[PDB]
Amino acid sequence: MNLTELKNTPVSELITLGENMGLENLARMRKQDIIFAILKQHAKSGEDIFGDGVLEILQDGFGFLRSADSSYLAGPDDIYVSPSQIRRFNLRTGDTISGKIRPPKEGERYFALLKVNEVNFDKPENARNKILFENLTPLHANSRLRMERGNGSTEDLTARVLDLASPIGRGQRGLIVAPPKAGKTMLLQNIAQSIAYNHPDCVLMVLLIDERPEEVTEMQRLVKGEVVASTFDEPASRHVQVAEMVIEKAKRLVEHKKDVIILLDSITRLARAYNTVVPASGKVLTGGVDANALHRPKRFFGAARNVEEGGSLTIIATALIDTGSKMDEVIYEEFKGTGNMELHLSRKIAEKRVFPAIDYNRSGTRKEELLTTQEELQKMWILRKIIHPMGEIDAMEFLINKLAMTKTNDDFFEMMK
Amino acid sequence: MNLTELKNTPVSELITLGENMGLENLARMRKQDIIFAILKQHAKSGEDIFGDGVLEILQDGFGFLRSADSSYLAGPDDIYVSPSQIRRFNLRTGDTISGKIRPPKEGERYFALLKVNEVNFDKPENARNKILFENLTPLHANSRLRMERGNGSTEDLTARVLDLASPIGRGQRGLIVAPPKAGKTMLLQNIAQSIAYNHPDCVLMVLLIDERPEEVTEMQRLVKGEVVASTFDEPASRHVQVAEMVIEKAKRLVEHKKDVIILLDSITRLARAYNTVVPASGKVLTGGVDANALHRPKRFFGAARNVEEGGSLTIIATALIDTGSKMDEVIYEEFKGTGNMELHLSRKIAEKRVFPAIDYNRSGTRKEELLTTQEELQKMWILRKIIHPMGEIDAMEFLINKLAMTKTNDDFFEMMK
Ligand SMILES: Nc1ncnc2c1ncn2[C@@H]1O[C@H](COP(=O)(O)OP(=O)(O)O)[C@@H](O)[C@H]1O
Ligand SMILES: Nc1ncnc2c1ncn2[C@@H]1O[C@H](COP(=O)(O)OP(=O)(O)O)[C@@H](O)[C@H]1O
Ligand code: BEF
Ligand code: BEF
Ligand SMILES: [Mg+2]
Ligand SMILES: [Mg+2]
Repeated sequence: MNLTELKNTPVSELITLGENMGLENLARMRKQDIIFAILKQHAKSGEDIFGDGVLEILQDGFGFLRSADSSYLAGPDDIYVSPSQIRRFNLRTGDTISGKIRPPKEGERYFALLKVNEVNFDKPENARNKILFENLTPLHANSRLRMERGNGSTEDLTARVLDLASPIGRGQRGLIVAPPKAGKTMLLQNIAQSIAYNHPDCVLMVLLIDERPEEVTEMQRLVKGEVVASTFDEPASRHVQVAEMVIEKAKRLVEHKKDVIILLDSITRLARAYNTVVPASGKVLTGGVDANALHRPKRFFGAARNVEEGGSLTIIATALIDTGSKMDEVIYEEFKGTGNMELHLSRKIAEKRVFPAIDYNRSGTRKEELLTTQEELQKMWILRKIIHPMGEIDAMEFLINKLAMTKTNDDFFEMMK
Repeated sequence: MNLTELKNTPVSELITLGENMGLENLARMRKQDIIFAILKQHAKSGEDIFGDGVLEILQDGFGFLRSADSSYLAGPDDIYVSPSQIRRFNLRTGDTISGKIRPPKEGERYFALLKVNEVNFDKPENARNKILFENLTPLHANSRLRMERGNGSTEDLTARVLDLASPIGRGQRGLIVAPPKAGKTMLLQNIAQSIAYNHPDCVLMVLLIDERPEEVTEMQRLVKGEVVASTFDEPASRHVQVAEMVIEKAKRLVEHKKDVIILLDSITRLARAYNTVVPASGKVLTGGVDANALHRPKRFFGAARNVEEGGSLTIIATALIDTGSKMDEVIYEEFKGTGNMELHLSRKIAEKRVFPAIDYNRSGTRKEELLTTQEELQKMWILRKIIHPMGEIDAMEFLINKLAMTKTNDDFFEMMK
């Protein structure tokens, strides 16, 4: 008796099971209400019920166990967590809790937690003694997260160009700067697919705030990982809540020496949401940005770091420029002094239908020698010195024509000499 | 005895009928008052009266049935809908209701609804069980909505250029960016005529907010569809109300697997109206735009989506640029990074009296391979690569001179090779 197991079951089988259990007509009923009635009827027989979810401690002291399939939205099937157990096990926002639950009695509206069985997918004896995320020693990117497929596919050209322009390692904090209508969607899809193919052990999390739902359901059915999104039909409060829950879960996972990867596509939208939810202080800067509005996105971005004791946190955010709004322009670069990695995309190259439209000149990675060998770094330096004199479109055409001849970049580097 | 039937009748015949029924002199009376008196006299004999309209639920709990011929304006002949029936049939704003009505008794001012016969042009048993619009899975444009006439007319050149620049499919969410005095009116007229000619099965709705009455009555007598407009003589409150009613009706139609097409021509004017009706919060951004003013137009724009279960919602809004106001430059923009189709028009080409004055270079459609075949996409790519080096005016002249030689674009593509 698990909550996620009943959530994954279809509607027809749940209706059939409820009709066999002998309850009210479930055809004219919601799936969540059907599951609730089935759990009630199964607990009336004396059997136990189990559930799971991410903890969201409220300001009063209690909390609930949000579900991932609903993008951490307030649902009727949330498991109530008393503050006594929180104080007894030192629980915090983001801790994954899995234990026995019971249906609400007369006068209650949510399931109660009796005994916790597993904390953060581990024993509670290992979670009671742990080092906080704020005390971990940061470090630079040491492990190399190669994005090249290696299967010789035609779509691998984007990953090869990305590796030649800006290699990505564990704990990297980069930025994907690109004007609208440049190809950010396809680039993010390719990055997510390459991450899921090359490094399936890492925890991939794609955050899409204030996006077109069709794109949400497309990304959810395309990438092999977790997708937490919030369409534009929701207020900025839900955006802030989702961002906080995601970053808290990422911190709790990193605290257990896990490799978390966050592919953010709405850093600008997140900053707009934070500027909308912040109370007015009577002081407005140039472009309509509050003085204390960028602090929360600043911390959300700076949360990414590489841990020496174990694990890492990678955050790749895509910033929006040339959107016609001065607020986004002020945000983007305020954040430019940030992202230890900038991958610029050119609109002029995208208009020529030359995919990918990557600005190789302005791209780059700091401390790239820690992720590449000596000969590889020398070859990349020679390639950059050869590409720099040529124009952007000409350099892109040259790179595409030279990478189409071979499958691996090593052969291209060997033929360049 | 139908309301719309009496509304379509002329004034002279209604006056004659009222004089034959033996009532007060109807020559010095309004047509609506004449219809009201005729309905009263016909109901005094014991016969039944029927009406219809779009439901507009008020904040208190009751509602009225607005009429389409009055642009959903508050009229004396609105049918009152009690909240009891709303609670009994789960009615919402936008549901088309058609049932028996009765004249108001002593102390009443509006017609009452006794029994509902048809809901959303369908049986109530099919409307009681339905999936909300917020739960439908979005998708990209799959079905091709070809705009080419095919009759070899001289006006078909605009549709041919539009198809070669940006093909339109079901569920598309585009933008027509053009400075003033460019030819937006003729272009919108041609688009509406091509939609009514090629795809007469789709529900066409043209929304004109804050425009001149002459243009309104011109569009109403030119296109073959529904025209809901609101001239500048009305406050922004009526603009917001009309936009809400139109989008709610569109959502209710899409919920019944219908293909709705909305040709918006005032996205900038709608954003200005929303910025005017929003209460001041003491925080003004660059250009005079409120922080929470663009949220409602953002949702109105993002409502457009393609449904996998059935139906679609297409919204083609025309944004205004270079109007001398910085608010529109932020308002029209901020919207640039939202849609997935931009059809730019050049003022320099319009000054040369070269119609249509379309910027073929900056135009385009994302995921265009889902609406065109392989050979068609290759021919469009070759045409774009040939047109790109030439200047805007030169490319437009070349395209016009090459399309004037033949009737179909297939012959042009075959002759280009
Ligand atoms: N690698 C690519 N190959 C082919 N087309 C692409 C590629 N990247 C982008 N595009 C085109 O650009 C359009 C928009 O790209 P997108 O990633 O949505 O840009 P952004 O996210 O910056 O708005 C897509 O619909 C696609 O047709
Ligand atoms: N396809 C066309 N053919 C001929 N003239 C046109 C065409 N499109 C626009 N025009 C001219 O431009 C004028 C204004 O066009 P309009 O569509 O009103 O531009 P906008 O809507 O951008 O203000 C029209 O009065 C018309 O004379
Ligand atoms: F319009 Be893109 F997604 F920035
Ligand atoms: F003056 Be146009 F209608 F933008
Ligand atoms: Mg995008
Ligand atoms: Mg116009």
